[PDB]
Amino acid sequence: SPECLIWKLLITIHDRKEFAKFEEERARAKWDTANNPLYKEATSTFTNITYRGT
Repeated sequence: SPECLIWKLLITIHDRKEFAKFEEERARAKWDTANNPLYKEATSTFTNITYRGT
């Protein structure tokens, strides 16, 4: 039951306050466009062209 093992990690991470602190930090650093979803969308597009049907 690999799912059970993963769940355990979530508990440990959730317990770590540092994890929550990082979450808010990411949102704060969302001022740039590179960290904006649009940036990721553009990357995925290139992946397709740089590697289509092949």
